[PDB]
Amino acid sequence: SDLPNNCLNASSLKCEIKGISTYNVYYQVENNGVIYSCVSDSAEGLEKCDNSLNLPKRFSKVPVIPITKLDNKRHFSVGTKFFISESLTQDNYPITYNSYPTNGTVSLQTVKLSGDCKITKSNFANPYTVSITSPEKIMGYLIKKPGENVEHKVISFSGSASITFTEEMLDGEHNLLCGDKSAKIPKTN
Amino acid sequence: VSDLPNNCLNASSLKCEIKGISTYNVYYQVENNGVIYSCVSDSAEGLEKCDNSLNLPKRFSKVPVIPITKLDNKRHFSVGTKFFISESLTQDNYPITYNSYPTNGTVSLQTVKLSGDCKITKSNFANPYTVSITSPEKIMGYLIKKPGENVEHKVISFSGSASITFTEEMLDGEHNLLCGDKSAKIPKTN
Ligand SMILES: *[C@@H]1O[C@H](CO)[C@@H](O)[C@H](O)[C@H]1NC(C)=O
Ligand SMILES: *[C@@H]1O[C@H](CO)[C@@H](O)[C@H](O)[C@H]1NC(C)=O
Ligand SMILES: *[C@@H]1O[C@H](CO)[C@@H](O)[C@H](O)[C@H]1NC(C)=O
Ligand SMILES: *[C@@H]1O[C@H](CO)[C@@H](O)[C@H](O)[C@H]1NC(C)=O
Repeated sequence: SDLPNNCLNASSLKCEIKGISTYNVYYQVENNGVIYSCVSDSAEGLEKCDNSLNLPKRFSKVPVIPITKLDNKRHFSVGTKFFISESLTQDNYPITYNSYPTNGTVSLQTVKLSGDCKITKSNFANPYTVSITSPEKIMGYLIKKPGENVEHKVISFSGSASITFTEEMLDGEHNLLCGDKSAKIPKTN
Repeated sequence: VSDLPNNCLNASSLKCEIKGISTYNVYYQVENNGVIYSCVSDSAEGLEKCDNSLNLPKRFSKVPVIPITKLDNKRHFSVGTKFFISESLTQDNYPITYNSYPTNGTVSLQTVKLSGDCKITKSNFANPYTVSITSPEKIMGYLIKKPGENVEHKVISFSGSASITFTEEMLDGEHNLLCGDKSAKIPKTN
């Protein structure tokens, strides 16, 4: 069969997850001798798969893209995700990515939020409240001091949302990441 | 030794082996003194005496480019392959210098698409089939490509603004104007 019709019956057939990232899972399955490598953004039906212990109930579906400038990582990182990459030894295996089949290998890269998100200053609430709006179905934001471990703090929102800043965020170091954007949260005493 | 990029840049004197060559960077490892340094660079200079240097490009293109995330858009936006640094699935990372910047991740090769800010506009002068691309970046690329066409090493780099006159062979409905983060279908016309 085709992997994108075979990698979905994980519950049915013997499966084994190989890697759990911040935003998708890499698992394979065995259907009558054949082995099917594949990656998905949905944890539905991967509990009878071997190595499911650290699997989250849900995977954040925000828009994410790999980070290419290694300096930007400490500031823009919001976790890791799995991606299809070309094999260096010219031996790509067949792997299905989010129900899309292709030949390649699987690699885990650090990622950053991406997409169109507009960040304005609110008027209804206190001076430390902002209004983030995005045209895409689901957009992620994250308040992060550069170098913090807050990979699961990525909040998702459809349409618009509002964020009142807390005092611990109000030092000049914290930055608001929303898709392609990064705004400094001003220091105010 | 503590500063890794120095042995990386001194490959011409050391024993270097090219481990891979993409469309825009080269992956090579050097051994200064019984210690192997893994390395990725965009300058083919100093690697000619490395092993597996036969297909080394004369020079590499500097146009901004990023990995293709939606594998369905690969056939359309592909501009070649480029090496990037990633993490190890077995959690066995090893130090690697990327464009003179040192880190502990592993090396991956990924089909890549043009990126950057590029503005496509009508020329309003001369031939009707003439368009103008505008980019504020120092370096920006553009490439007329048939969804599928193998035009990897034929991407034109333009600083500031540039103008391109559509050839008649390119004026069928099977061609896109690729420039930075933008793609625009050229018209099937006669
Ligand atoms: C289980 O796999 C079958 C192929 O046998 C495919 O139709 C589908 O992905 C799964 N079942 C259903 C009812 O969708
Ligand atoms: C993998 O490559 C083979 C040829 O080597 C090709 O026939 C096959 O279609 C490719 N896999 C997919 C999912 O297209
Ligand atoms: C590169 O190698 C030379 C020896 O040829 C050595 O002096 C040093 O490691 C490098 N060159 C410098 C630092 O000028
Ligand atoms: C990561 O690499 C740097 C230099 O490449 C090194 O200083 C550091 O110790 C490495 N990390 C670990 C956990 O060893």
